[PDB]
This record gives sequence, C-alpha cells and structure tokens, in this order.
Amino acid sequence: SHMQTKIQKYAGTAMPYPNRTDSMTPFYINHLGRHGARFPTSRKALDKVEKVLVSAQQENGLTSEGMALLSMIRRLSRLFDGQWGKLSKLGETEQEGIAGRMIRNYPQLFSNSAKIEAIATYVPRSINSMDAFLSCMIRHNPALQVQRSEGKQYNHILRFFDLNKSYVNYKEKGDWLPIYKAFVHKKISPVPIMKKFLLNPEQYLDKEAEEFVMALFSVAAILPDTSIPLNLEDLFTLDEWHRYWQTQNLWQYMSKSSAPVGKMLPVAIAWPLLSEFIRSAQEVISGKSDYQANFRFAHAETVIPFVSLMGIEKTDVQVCRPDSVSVYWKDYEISPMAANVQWLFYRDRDQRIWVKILLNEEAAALPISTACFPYYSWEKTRIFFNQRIEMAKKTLSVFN
Repeated sequence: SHMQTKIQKYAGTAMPYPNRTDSMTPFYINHLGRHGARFPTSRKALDKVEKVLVSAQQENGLTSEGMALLSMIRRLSRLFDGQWGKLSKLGETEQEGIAGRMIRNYPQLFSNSAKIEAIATYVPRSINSMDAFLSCMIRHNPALQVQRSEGKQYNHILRFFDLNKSYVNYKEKGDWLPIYKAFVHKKISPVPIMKKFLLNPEQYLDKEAEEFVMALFSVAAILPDTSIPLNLEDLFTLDEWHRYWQTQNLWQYMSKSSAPVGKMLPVAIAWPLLSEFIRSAQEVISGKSDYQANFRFAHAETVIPFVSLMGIEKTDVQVCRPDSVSVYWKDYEISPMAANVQWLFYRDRDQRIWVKILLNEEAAALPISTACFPYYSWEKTRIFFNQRIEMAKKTLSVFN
C-alpha cells in the first residue's frame, strides 16, 4: 500500500532499512554503514508524553483513547528501561541482509581466503552492527581472513562531527535553530491530535501542545525500530505524519547537511573520511594492500555529510527556502536505519578501473559524465572527489 509505505518514509532517519532483493564482478568494495535499527537514545520524549497524560489522568482529563495511550506509554517506559540506544533484533537482521546480499551478489569476491577488514566507533550499537554483519560473512565463508577493530582511535574519520569545534558550536547554537522552530510552529497543528487523547485540548498553551505532540511523534517514529510488537503509527493521519517528517527532515538538513544557513560547514567536516576512502582504494588498486573489502560502522551523522561531500545527486543541494527543502532533499533516502554507502570497483578487459556507487544498495549518480551509467571512470571520480576535499578544506579554513 502506497499510504503505509509513505507513512514509513515519514519516520525519516528512523525509517527501518527498506526492503531489498538479491541481484560483472568487482575486485574491491569500500563501505560505510550506519548501525542498524536501534532503540531511542533519549528518554526525554517518552517522559514528556507520560507526564502530560498522567496529569490529565489525575485531572480526569483523558478520553477513552487517551487512557489507552497512557497504558501503552507506561508499558513502553518499562520496555525501554535499560535498553536506550541499543541495537535491536531488527537492527541485527538488517545487517545480516546487507551482508547476505553482498555475498550472494559477488561470491567470487569473497571466495577462498579473501581478506576483509571492518572498523567501528566505540558506540555499542555500531560495534554490534559490525558483528552482526561480520558473523553473516563468516557463516557464508569461514575461510575469510578478518580484521576487526573499533574505538576512539577512529574518531577522526567516523566521528569528525565531535572533533570540529566550530561545527559543535553550530550544531548546538547555530542560526538554523530559529528557522527550525518557526517551521515547526507553521507545520504542526496540535489540537486535532490532542483532541484524540485529551478533554479540553484548547486549554493547553500552544507551546506545551506543540511539545507534547512533537514528543508523541518521536515515540511513534522510533517504535518500529525496537522489535517490540506494539504500534503507534495509526494515531496520526498521513498528512500529520507528512508534516512531522517535514520538520525533522529540515532539522537534519540544516544541522547535518548542505543547507545555506550552515555555509557547508556541516558537510566540509567529513573530508577525512572521503580522504581515507580514496586512500584505501588506491592501495588496493596498486597492490600495496590486498584487501577484498573495507567495512566501516558508524552513525547517521557520519553518513549524511559523507554522502553530501561525495556530491551524490540530490544530497548536496543548497536549498534557499526552508519550506522547499522537503521537495529536493529526503533524509529517508539518505540515512534510514542501517543506511550504507558502497563503492564497487571493477577492472574491465583493457584493465581500466570503473567504480559504481551504491546508496542503500541502489545506484547513485555523480555530477560527472559517464558513457555507461551506473559505472564511472575511477580516474574521473577520484579527481572529482579530490576537488571536493580541497573545497571542504577551504570551507573549514573560513571558519577557524
């Protein structure tokens, strides 16, 4: 159903990894993956919902469906306790699927004693995502050679967003914040939603009504990622989900991607990862290294600026009008749960190197020419990426 599939898209970066199917041969794969589907990282939204409903209960202010909602929220509070930020069973099976289709699509690459390396951040959901992925790989071919490592030593290429002080300030206090808040006031109409759950929804101040509804969307958006057999998606109409998504999509765009208000600073900070991608590929191409694949497990704030910095079409657009961002830039197409980028390298009969870019396992486009899409000349692509890195360094030089 197109309605239910649109509602899933409106979960934004909390969308579960989409459904993918099986199916020449690459000699190398260069990979970046976000962790799989996870529990919420913060109790703030759930607490806010429970607090508002509990006060309404003591005021005898709940509708029949509001009482049903409160009972559910108390249950979720018990089920989420001790589980915040953890990879879910669904998150493991997403990684098993991504690895599984890779192995079946390219059996020759991972055959015999092929060599692979994986790295992850120090964050458990990303370590455990790498392990679900690696376990699948080893199950299919126990003769793989496997190097596994993780931790803060990879902060420079996987958590660059924590290391640049101008970006940290921008993320926390930047000029995007008033724009986001104004956009929320325009998009979000709380009274229809609160009318389902609360008697006299009009007695609530606009700000607390907004905050309650925003929190409830947040709880409902993350529940499909937890492997808990409970659902809140029908609380909202398709239009209401659409409006909520528009606000969160704008937040991700402005805080983490190419919005004009960010002056490309949020994108520029990813250049060390793009540099390391090129370096690992060049060493395999030359023979200095003989890895068949490099895998990397990290975060949405790793993937989003990395994709924009590569210049994948429709991901680095600099949209001048906030209300237009949703038409041109879709975070669920870029960084859903388990979002991943794969560079597949090929050698043709004349020994020329070609690369194919997969974004969530579908061919992605670069703003350079090729006579045989989706394959790009590696020479052309490397030069293009090196120019992107040089641009990124210039951008960072203008913000200390």
